[PDB]
Amino acid sequence: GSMKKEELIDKIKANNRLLNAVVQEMYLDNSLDIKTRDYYASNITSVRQNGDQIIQILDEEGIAE
Repeated sequence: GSMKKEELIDKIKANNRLLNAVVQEMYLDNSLDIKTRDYYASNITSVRQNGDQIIQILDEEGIAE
């Protein structure tokens, strides 16, 4: 079971904020610019890199769609 190019960014999208510890109140700002909350999401980066890292991994290797 491999994730599709559409599910690749979707999985990490929800897997990123999966932390919800420090920027759990900012990242949850669905009515805010992804970049806006992304900035404050620098402290919890420890959890962001986890997914953000795959974003490129699947981009370089390619996704099955």
